Amino acid sequence: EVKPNPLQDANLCSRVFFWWLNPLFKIGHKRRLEEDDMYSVLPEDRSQHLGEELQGFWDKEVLRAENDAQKPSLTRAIIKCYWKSYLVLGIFTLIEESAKVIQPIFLGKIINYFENYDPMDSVALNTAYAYATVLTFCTLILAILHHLYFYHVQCAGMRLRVAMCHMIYRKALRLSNMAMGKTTTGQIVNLLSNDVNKFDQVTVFLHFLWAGPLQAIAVTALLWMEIGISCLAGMAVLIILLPLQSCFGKLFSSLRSKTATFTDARIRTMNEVITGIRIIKMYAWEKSFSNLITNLRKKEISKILRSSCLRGMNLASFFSASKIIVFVTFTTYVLLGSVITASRVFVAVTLYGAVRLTVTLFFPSAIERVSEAIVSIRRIQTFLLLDEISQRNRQLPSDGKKMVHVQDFTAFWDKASETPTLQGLSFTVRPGELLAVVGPVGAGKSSLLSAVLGELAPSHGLVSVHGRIAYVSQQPWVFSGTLRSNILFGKKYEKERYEKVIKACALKKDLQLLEDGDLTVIGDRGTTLSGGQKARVNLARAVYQDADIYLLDDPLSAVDAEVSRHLFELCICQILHEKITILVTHQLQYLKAASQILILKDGKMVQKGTYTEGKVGFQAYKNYFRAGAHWIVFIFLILLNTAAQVAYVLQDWWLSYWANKQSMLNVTVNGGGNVTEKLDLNWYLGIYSGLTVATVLFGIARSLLVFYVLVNSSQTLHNKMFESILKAPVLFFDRNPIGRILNRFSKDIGHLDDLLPLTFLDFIQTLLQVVGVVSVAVAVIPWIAIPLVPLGIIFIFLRRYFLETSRDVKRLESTTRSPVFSHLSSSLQGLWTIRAYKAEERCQELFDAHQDLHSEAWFLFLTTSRWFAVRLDAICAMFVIIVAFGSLILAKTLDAGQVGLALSYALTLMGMFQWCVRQSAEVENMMISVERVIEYTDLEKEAPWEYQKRPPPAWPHEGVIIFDNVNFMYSPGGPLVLKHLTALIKSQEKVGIVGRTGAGKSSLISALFRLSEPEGKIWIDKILTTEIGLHDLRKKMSIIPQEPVLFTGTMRKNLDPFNEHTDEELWNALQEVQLKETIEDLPGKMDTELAESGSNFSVGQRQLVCLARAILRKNQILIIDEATANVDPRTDELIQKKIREKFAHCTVLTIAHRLNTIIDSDKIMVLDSGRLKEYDEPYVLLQNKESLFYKMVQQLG
Ligand SMILES: C[C@@H]1CC[C@@]2(OC1)O[C@H]1C[C@H]3[C@@H]4CC=C5C[C@@H](OCCC(CO)CO)CC[C@]5(C)[C@H]4CC[C@]3(C)[C@H]1[C@@H]2C
Ligand SMILES: C[C@@H]1CC[C@@]2(OC1)O[C@H]1C[C@H]3[C@@H]4CC=C5C[C@@H](OCCC(CO)CO)CC[C@]5(C)[C@H]4CC[C@]3(C)[C@H]1[C@@H]2C
Ligand SMILES: C[C@@H]1CC[C@@]2(OC1)O[C@H]1C[C@H]3[C@@H]4CC=C5C[C@@H](OCCC(CO)CO)CC[C@]5(C)[C@H]4CC[C@]3(C)[C@H]1[C@@H]2C
Ligand SMILES: C[C@@H]1CC[C@@]2(OC1)O[C@H]1C[C@H]3[C@@H]4CC=C5C[C@@H](OCCC(CO)CO)CC[C@]5(C)[C@H]4CC[C@]3(C)[C@H]1[C@@H]2C
Ligand SMILES: C[C@@H]1CC[C@@]2(OC1)O[C@H]1C[C@H]3[C@@H]4CC=C5C[C@@H](OCCC(CO)CO)CC[C@]5(C)[C@H]4CC[C@]3(C)[C@H]1[C@@H]2C
Ligand SMILES: C[C@@H]1CC[C@@]2(OC1)O[C@H]1C[C@H]3[C@@H]4CC=C5C[C@@H](OCCC(CO)CO)CC[C@]5(C)[C@H]4CC[C@]3(C)[C@H]1[C@@H]2C
Ligand SMILES: C[C@@H]1CC[C@@]2(OC1)O[C@H]1C[C@H]3[C@@H]4CC=C5C[C@@H](OCCC(CO)CO)CC[C@]5(C)[C@H]4CC[C@]3(C)[C@H]1[C@@H]2C
Ligand SMILES: C[C@@H]1CC[C@@]2(OC1)O[C@H]1C[C@H]3[C@@H]4CC=C5C[C@@H](OCCC(CO)CO)CC[C@]5(C)[C@H]4CC[C@]3(C)[C@H]1[C@@H]2C
Ligand SMILES: Nc1ncnc2c1ncn2[C@@H]1O[C@H](COP(=O)(O)OP(=O)(O)NP(=O)(O)O)[C@@H](O)[C@H]1O
Ligand SMILES: CCCCCCCCCCCCCCCC(=O)O
Ligand SMILES: [Mg+2]
Repeated sequence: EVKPNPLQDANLCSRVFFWWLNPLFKIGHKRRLEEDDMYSVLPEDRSQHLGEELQGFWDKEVLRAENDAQKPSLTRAIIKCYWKSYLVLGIFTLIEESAKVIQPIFLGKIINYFENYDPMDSVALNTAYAYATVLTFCTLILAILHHLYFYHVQCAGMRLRVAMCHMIYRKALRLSNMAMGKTTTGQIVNLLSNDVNKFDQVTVFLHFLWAGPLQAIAVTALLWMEIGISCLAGMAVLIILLPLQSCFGKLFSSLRSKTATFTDARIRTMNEVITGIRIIKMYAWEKSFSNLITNLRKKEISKILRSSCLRGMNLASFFSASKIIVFVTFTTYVLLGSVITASRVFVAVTLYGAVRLTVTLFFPSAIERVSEAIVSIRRIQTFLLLDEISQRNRQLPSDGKKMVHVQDFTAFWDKASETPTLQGLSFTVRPGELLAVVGPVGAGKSSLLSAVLGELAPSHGLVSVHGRIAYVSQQPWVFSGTLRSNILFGKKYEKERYEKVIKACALKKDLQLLEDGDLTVIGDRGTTLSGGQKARVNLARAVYQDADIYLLDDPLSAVDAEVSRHLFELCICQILHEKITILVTHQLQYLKAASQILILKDGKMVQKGTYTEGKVGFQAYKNYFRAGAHWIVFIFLILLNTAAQVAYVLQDWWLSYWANKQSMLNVTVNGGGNVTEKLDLNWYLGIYSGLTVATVLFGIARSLLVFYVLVNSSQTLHNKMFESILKAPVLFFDRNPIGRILNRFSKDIGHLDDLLPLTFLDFIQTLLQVVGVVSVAVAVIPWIAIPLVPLGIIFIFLRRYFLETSRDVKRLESTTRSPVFSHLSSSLQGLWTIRAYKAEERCQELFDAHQDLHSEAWFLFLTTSRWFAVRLDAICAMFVIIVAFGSLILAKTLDAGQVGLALSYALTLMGMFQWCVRQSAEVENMMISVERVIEYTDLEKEAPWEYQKRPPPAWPHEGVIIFDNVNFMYSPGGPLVLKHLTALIKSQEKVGIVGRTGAGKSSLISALFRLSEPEGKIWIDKILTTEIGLHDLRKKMSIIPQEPVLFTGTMRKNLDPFNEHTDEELWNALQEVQLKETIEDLPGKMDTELAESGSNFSVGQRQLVCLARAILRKNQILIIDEATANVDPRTDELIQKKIREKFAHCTVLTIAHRLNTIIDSDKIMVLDSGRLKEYDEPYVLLQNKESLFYKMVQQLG
């Protein structure tokens, strides 16, 4: 019933033109696409079939290698599998290359006809028409057959990829444990993600490995047959283009490295900025972080400027290579005494363009892709050859075999380690007896769990595992999918047993709270689940399996204790009355009701024992370029672009003019050929050389200027955004995840620094080239303007009618790439249960289904891309037809030069248009980074850091803070946390504030700190908080928070980032915190490097450095926010003593809920309804004659 692939019933014509894809677009144009408008993968392309056939090939290869005692080669298997299906595409590649080379010959023939133009000779006209028809027939063959063949090549690559992914998943299912000892799940996921991806690219260019050279050779021959030895010179510089380009890349690569580290450091520091944004804000350390990040950004910007200059030079050289080659070869041609003509020059130009495109783009990319594919295949081969677990012997006919006995088996997980890790495995569990092994984390519990051939193949001893085994992992796991699949695990829909097990597990309430029930799919990354639910579903799966050996492992620990007891009573006593029920227990009641007890000692046990014993508008472009540079520079840049394109075209135009003038000179010299007037080679050669030099210079200048202005725009935008976010209020950080901001600062800026300038420059270059070709065609033949207007218009519509669909399918592809990997990870996470249930084929089928869906997405993406390419290339071919045939129509008003030039540029148009449209789409969809960047640059700010009031230095003279009608309001439009606060705090008063749990306390401290908006009256030392700049209040305000976060870098910055305190004071402070000896032994000393967030430093040391910073602040009044809430008692008491004596002169405010912190405080503010009607002291009510103090006194002492 699933919609079959329409390609199955499509004829040859529809397949060539991708006509059958039309309905999908008609759907896509109307509504957003989904996975139900999909197309099923062809039956021969399903993951299972490719996996099976490649497994057969690989096994045959391995057997052959073992026969002759050789190392098996994965590449040999791949070749032996796919050479038959690839040689046909190679043959077609030969055909396409032959057509591409042969087209310029007919171009020369038609130009020759134009050269010998006799209007009366109709036979010449007919021959010219035939040559034009052959030329356009070859052009059409290229135009459409190339796209069909490209789709088939990409499909072959996708087939290789899907087969390799199936291979990897199957091996991972059979993969061993010394693999986990050596490799990690991350490595396997990386193999499945990146290493296999290369196979989807190499096959694109693989045939060029033989097509590239051969074609070039043929081209060379052709060129000789037209211009002789001169051609060699041109080829020479083309060959010179190969190593130097590579050389550039090497330097580029080096520069890339020197950027990345800086960038990494940059982002790392900024992570510490975003993660501890509140800490930085209340510490007034924004300036130091800003300076550090600015230095890092400046170094990175210098490096990327160098890299972009090199890249622009390379791009301009690639763009001007054709002009360089043509100029060199025809200069050598001219000084060799030969005379130029339009036919020969334009034949040489076209051949040189084609062979240069091939050699400089397809061949190097082909070589690089082949090398990458070889590397990935080597890695996959190493993974496959990795040893797997010995195949567990198939369960022999259980002739009353439900008895397990291990006779003092001794083996270790790491047999290399001769230490007796696991030994004395001597036990016997009979049918119906449950061995509730007990012991406090006695090393060896996993072995008892792994007693059913986990990793304990009997080296010396006996193992009698017989029957079906149900196993529960230490961490219960569920794969992505519906619950029904987990419960069944391939068993039949036994509805009676299903309802019995679902009611036995007491999952009815879970289903009721669940929005859909047993049909519910696993939530996003398993978020909508809990450990208790996972344990319950694992138990339900095991009980529904109805195996013989029920091997459990702490299933009832995860679920609540009482519910665990209900499940034990309902299941173990009744359901598991007659089962093999070995279970490791941590609760006494479980082994109290056990049938067999076992006290386990490390290694050998002591004894058995008994229990008793998104479309970006023009505004984005305008803002981006305005941030770029002044509009005068923009005008200069567009003028430079126009000049570069004009010179590029006028070089060939001057060649044509030379040819035409020489033709007229030859006509004149034919009558009376005795003077033999020679055209002045000095004048023409000098003009030609000047034109090509101007082309090179303008191309280089334009590339460099575009790169410079775009990188400057990126730098300015980054600086503006950083300044904006550093001035953003905390509410913005609360309303946005840290990961989101880090992603915006990392990926978008990386785009704007690496890809956006390159892509924009390439798009501008190729668009200018296309406009140049169109303008040449129009200028040579004005009438071509008449049919050009509809054509382009059609294109525009086509673009829309494609883009509105393409994005959708692109999205689909992404949304189907993620699940596959996850399944593998899940298959790796719960692999133990998979081997326990002998259900490897089920997970294999699940993986095949997932990856078949992904193959549907890939097939749709490939097909829609090819459809758009076919239509637009048909537009190009129609344009070429128009140019050539209109030229033949108006042959009475044209010369050789202009027709040659126009036809050559029309021939060039195709690939240029392809690249221009693709680059335009890339730029458009990739400017969303710029749009988000701009949105970030225009977020709401707060009060300026520095005001103009400038309160006098040492402003907290007495620290008399007065509150008057403080109605704090947290978030605009949100709830009002605090109202009418009139606290009257005097100088040198230790107030142990308390109330409203922790939310009200946090609101109060934020309001006091001006961190939020303090709606109320605050006289901090008789000065309003409003009339003080933010930073000015921030500095002289000491606070020790609950979280002592540390920043990577040097110690000295951590104690003093602004570096205004002499080292002796730092040593005195370190002595006060009793850490002088701790830093003295550190090799880095004051310049000590710190691990990620001070990992090596302990939490006690973190609070120590925090209170050392507080000491260095020397602020008269201090805030303490739950310093010793969950810290070790030794650190608790040392910190308490530090506050007691080292802060005996400061008006501290202890904002914490801890009893010890508040008892010492002389004053505690009592608030009821915000109005203190009873003007008294707490001491008259501290003797439990109130409500709250009664609670603390009774409960907590
Ligand atoms: C990539 C490089 C581009 C430049 C270059 O190498 C390859 O291109 C080659 C062409 C060679 C010349 C070809 C023919 C003649 C024959 C004779 O003069 C004509 C006599 C006349 C009688 O009727 C014809 O037979 C004298 C020698 C001369 C001029 C050659 C000299 C070397 C030249 C210039 C070579 C030069 C170094
Ligand atoms: C990538 C590389 C860039 C450099 C380069 O190759 C390709 O560019 C080529 C240009 C060649 C010269 C062109 C013309 C002639 C004249 C000829 O005789 C003329 C005599 C007299 C009456 O005929 C003239 O009025 C002798 C040979 C000479 C000087 C060539 C030498 C090789 C040169 C320098 C080649 C050089 C190695
Ligand atoms: C900043 C921008 C730089 C480019 C540009 O704008 C400004 O500068 C302009 C100069 C123009 C050229 C001036 C002279 C001629 C010669 C003539 O050829 C007749 C041959 C024969 C016929 O009988 C004579 O007897 C016509 C063509 C050509 C090359 C012009 C082409 C267009 C050009 C390149 C314009 C171009 C748009
Ligand atoms: C943008 C770039 C700069 C301009 C340019 O390239 C593009 O545009 C081209 C226009 C060309 C000229 C057009 C017409 C004539 C015909 C005839 O006029 C003899 C007059 C003389 C004797 O009677 C009077 O004393 C001789 C040739 C001449 C002047 C051309 C020369 C080359 C020129 C200047 C080219 C020049 C390099
Ligand atoms: C942007 C870059 C600036 C430098 C540059 O590239 C572009 O600018 C180009 C201009 C070229 C000259 C143009 C005209 C002539 C006159 C000719 O003789 C005339 C004789 C008689 C007419 O028949 C006089 O009435 C001899 C050659 C010469 C001087 C050219 C030499 C090369 C030059 C200098 C080129 C140079 C490499
Ligand atoms: C945005 C882009 C800026 C650059 C650019 O595109 C747009 O601006 C265009 C101006 C074009 C020239 C205009 C006129 C002519 C004369 C004509 O020759 C005789 C014609 C007729 C006489 O009877 C029939 O033969 C053909 C050649 C030439 C020089 C054009 C060359 C291409 C040029 C340089 C184009 C160039 C690529
Ligand atoms: C980017 C844009 C692409 C299009 C375009 O701009 C740039 O490219 C320019 C080239 C121009 C042509 C150059 C030479 C001539 C020869 C002249 O000879 C008159 C002889 C006699 C009989 O008419 C007079 O009575 C007639 C006019 C013509 C064909 C021009 C037409 C306009 C054209 C097509 C321009 C057009 C607007
Ligand atoms: C070279 C090839 C020629 C044929 C073709 O590919 C390229 O050209 C494409 C253009 C597409 C149409 C664009 C817009 C509309 C919108 C809406 O109707 C609006 C009607 C209204 C417009 O002014 C008044 O008429 C319904 C869909 C429709 C007609 C598209 C249908 C598919 C078409 C015909 C495509 C077709 C396969
Ligand atoms: N992968 C392994 N590599 C080496 N030794 C292993 C491995 N797995 C198990 N062992 C051996 O078995 C012990 C496993 O520790 P153990 O405390 O039994 O884990 P557990 O069964 O997960 N216990 P718990 O999670 O506390 O209920 C090790 O200390 C080794 O003696
Ligand atoms: C002359 C060749 C131009 C090719 C470069 C692409 C030009 C695109 C012109 C249309 C701009 C976008 C119009 C709306 C469609 C969209 O949202 O992409
Ligand atoms: Mg254990």
